Amino acid sequence: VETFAFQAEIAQLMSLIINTFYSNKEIFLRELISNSSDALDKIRYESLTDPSKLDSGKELHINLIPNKQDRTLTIVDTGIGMTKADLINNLGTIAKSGTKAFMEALQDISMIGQFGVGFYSAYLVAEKVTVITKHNDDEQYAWESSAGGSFTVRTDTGEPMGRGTKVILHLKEDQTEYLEERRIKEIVKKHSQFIGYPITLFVE
Amino acid sequence: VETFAFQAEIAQLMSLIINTFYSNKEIFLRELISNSSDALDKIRYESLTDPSKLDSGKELHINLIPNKQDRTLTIVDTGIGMTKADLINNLGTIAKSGTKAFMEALQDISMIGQFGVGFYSAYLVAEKVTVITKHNDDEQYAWESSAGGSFTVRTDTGEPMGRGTKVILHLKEDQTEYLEERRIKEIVKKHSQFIGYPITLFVE
Ligand SMILES: Cc1cc(C(=O)NC2C[C@H]3CC[C@@H](C2)N3c2ccc(C(=O)NCc3ccccc3)cn2)c(C)cc1C(N)=O
Ligand SMILES: Cc1cc(C(=O)N[C@H]2C[C@H]3CC[C@@H](C2)N3c2ccc(C(=O)NCc3ccccc3)cn2)c(C)cc1C(N)=O
Repeated sequence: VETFAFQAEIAQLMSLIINTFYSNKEIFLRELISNSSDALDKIRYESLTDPSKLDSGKELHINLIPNKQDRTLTIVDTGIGMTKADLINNLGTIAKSGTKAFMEALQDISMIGQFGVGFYSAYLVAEKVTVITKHNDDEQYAWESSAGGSFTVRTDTGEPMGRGTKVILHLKEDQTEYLEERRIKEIVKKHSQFIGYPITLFVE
Repeated sequence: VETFAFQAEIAQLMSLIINTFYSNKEIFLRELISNSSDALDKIRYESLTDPSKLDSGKELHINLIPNKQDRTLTIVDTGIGMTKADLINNLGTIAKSGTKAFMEALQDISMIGQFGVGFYSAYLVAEKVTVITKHNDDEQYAWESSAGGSFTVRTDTGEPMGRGTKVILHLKEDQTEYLEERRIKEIVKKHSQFIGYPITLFVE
């Protein structure tokens, strides 16, 4: 297990998100879904030129998996995934410029999507986030952070995913509404209704 | 015809775009298409609760119209459109915040879309941009700017368009490749292939 400090601007952003009240928290799910759709576009695109890109799974979809007993909500997709270098250095699209711009605006949280840093909105509702991912060019890895300025990265030895990403939200005790069938369905209807990939809720 | 000053940060960004060399200019079309898709999502959403929103036209689509005689490329959609207030005040999601820090990041251009000011990438290729638009709640208007720090807004008495927006790019003399069928086809393929509305490229 390797532990890393966040980029300064990312540490800054995560604290602002965690330590300030924001009403319109439900947008975290829009952001996670939007990320999944983007990752699905990227693998689909690659597969046009080279169909073997889909040897790791042909299906292109997004699954929402609430678990009341674990108090986790997990957003799963069969997108391009992330390599170890992605998990350590962050994605090219997440520049300190997008971050800095956003924080200044903050001081609606929904504008977070605009700036490439939508993932961090998960920390509106979750005390810990685990990201398990498999990119065609790399091994399966787990990235995890409870915020507080650091994250971890390890090779993942669990269940194989073929290709794609699972984002596991370990929810805060006052944010269990996001585990409810009715609530998840209304959020998807309001913010993610025209996403070009099937979104399936795994009812408990 | 009313003439308005640009927001200082928008005026600065437009100067940067016009007066700086950038290589990967084709991304202007991805940005215009993205905006059209977003405008279409918006009217489609409103129609779900109120079918009469589509009295101004039920078809939800995007047209690309090269004109080699006029040296214009026109991006048309049947999306929600913009009101006169939108044309004067700008859109709520275009704010100095996303603008100011993006310029700093510059000093690839493709990062523009992820700061909510993707429209202005049109000035990479166009010496003037005319925007004709019709929203359910307003009259038809023409917005136009050749940059230099100002824009114009007037009623458009011309061809009644139903609902939606036309973005007319009056291309620079050295940017006429964007009128060629093959070039437009290839740009849509690389960047807008999975947009969830029909994109129709007109033949000349
Ligand atoms: C979704 C969409 C968005 C756009 C877009 O970005 N529209 C804009 C509003 C209009 C038309 C083009 C440009 C940006 N516009 C403006 C309008 C006003 C201003 C402005 O600076 N106004 C003065 C101001 C001063 C001080 C503070 C704020 C504004 C700048 N750009 C466009 C052009 C089309 C679509 C579409 N296909 O539906
Ligand atoms: C498209 C997509 C994007 C994301 C996402 O935004 N991923 C990130 C990469 C990983 C996993 C979560 C978070 C942001 N991550 C990181 C990684 C590194 C860092 C970081 O700060 N690293 C140190 C650093 C120091 C100095 C300069 C640059 C980096 C921050 N966030 C995720 C989690 C999933 C998807 C998806 N469904 O495919």
